[PDB]
Amino acid sequence: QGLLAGKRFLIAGVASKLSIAYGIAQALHREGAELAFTYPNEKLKKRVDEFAEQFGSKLVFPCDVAVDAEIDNAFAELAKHWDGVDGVVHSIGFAPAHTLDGDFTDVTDRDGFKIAHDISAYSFVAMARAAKPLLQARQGCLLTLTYQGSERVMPNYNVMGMAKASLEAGVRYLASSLGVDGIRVNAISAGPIRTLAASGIKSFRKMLDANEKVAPLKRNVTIEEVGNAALFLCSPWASGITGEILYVDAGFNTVGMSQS
Ligand SMILES: NC(=O)c1ccc[n+]([C@@H]2O[C@H](COP(=O)([O-])OP(=O)(O)OC[C@H]3O[C@@H](n4cnc5c(N)ncnc54)[C@H](O)[C@@H]3O)[C@@H](O)[C@H]2O)c1
Ligand SMILES: Oc1cc(Cl)ccc1Oc1ccc(Cl)cc1Cl
Repeated sequence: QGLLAGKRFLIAGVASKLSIAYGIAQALHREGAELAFTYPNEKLKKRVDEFAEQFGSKLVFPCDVAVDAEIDNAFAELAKHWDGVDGVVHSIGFAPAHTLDGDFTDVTDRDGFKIAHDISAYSFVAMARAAKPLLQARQGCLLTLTYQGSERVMPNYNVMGMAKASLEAGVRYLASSLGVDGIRVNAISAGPIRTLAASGIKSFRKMLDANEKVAPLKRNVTIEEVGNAALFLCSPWASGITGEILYVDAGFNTVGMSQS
């Protein structure tokens, strides 16, 4: 029971055992954390129930982040079980499919823009607000996930690149707001990983192949590697670290073009 013994974390974002949020769950659990989970809808409820049970948790709450009331209620229900929280992991993204398929200028309509930012960036700030009393109780941390398409153009990432740039600025604004309470706020910028959301971005196979060919370690990263980095940033070993975007991409972001 070894780095996170006695600590409690809420995990939002598990869709399958392939999910980044699932590899994060696995790493925190391996070092002693007790876990709670959210689900976005009725259909997902059944799967998240099973996954939680696998980590030895009966703490499973609805949280569609489009709805203020569900965010608020998720943390209200959580506080009936836990008197404080050591961490909240936000591993959630969405944009309507059409926004990610085609020319950016033509396909980025108002509502598609609205939804991508609302789900993928606003929701982190809303979760942080709702979590604040429970995080204050234990000087808990916040963690979210981002992608380098915020800083450089990636094919068909499109408005998700805007929303991720917004999320990363949020990580800094949150860190400054919550830091006085000892609440650290960080993000991992992961390399491409084959998840359910990944199927559904048409350029994903090309991104995954480019990352394998170009990254200094010449291979793709895993949810275990992302989970392990998440474990570090959620632990006391990262007590000097806040507002940080940690790249877990095998060094890809550092290369301008590989040797041919
Ligand atoms: N897989 C990758 O290559 C990759 C790389 C870098 C960053 N990311 C980011 O990692 C995070 C995790 O995604 P993933 O790749 O694990 O995909 P995933 O499909 O496993 O997870 C996406 C999750 O978002 C949740 N979600 C979507 N809309 C929601 C709503 N309204 N309310 C609550 N939850 C909602 C989904 O239910 C799902 O659980 C996302 O922010 C994604 O942008 C992914
Ligand atoms: O951000 C991501 C980056 C990569 Cl390379 C792969 C998957 C990603 O995650 C998503 C991409 C599109 C949608 Cl609609 C929702 C999510 Cl969660």
